[PDB]
Amino acid sequence: GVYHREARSGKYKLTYAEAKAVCEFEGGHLATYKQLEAARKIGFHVCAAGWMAKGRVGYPIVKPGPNCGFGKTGIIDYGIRLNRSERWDAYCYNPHAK
Repeated sequence: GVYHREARSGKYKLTYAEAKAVCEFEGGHLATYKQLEAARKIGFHVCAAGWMAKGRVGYPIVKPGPNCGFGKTGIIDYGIRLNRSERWDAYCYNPHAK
């Protein structure tokens, strides 16, 4: 299944280029919206924005999301942001399960 990751010696210090380095190494691939959705149907709920394939970034949420974005419900990705220079979290994926 999918999982969230954050800096060990900090917090939000992971860029798209970095997220690509740690992953894809073993032939894996960064989690995307399409792949993320399949997880939401399994009760997957994570309120946090992180870089992904094609510089894509988003913070999927079943309903609650005060800290992330502002109210509203359901994923609210902007579809590839130009803030590729700003600092944010990051997501990954592994064939370990699902």
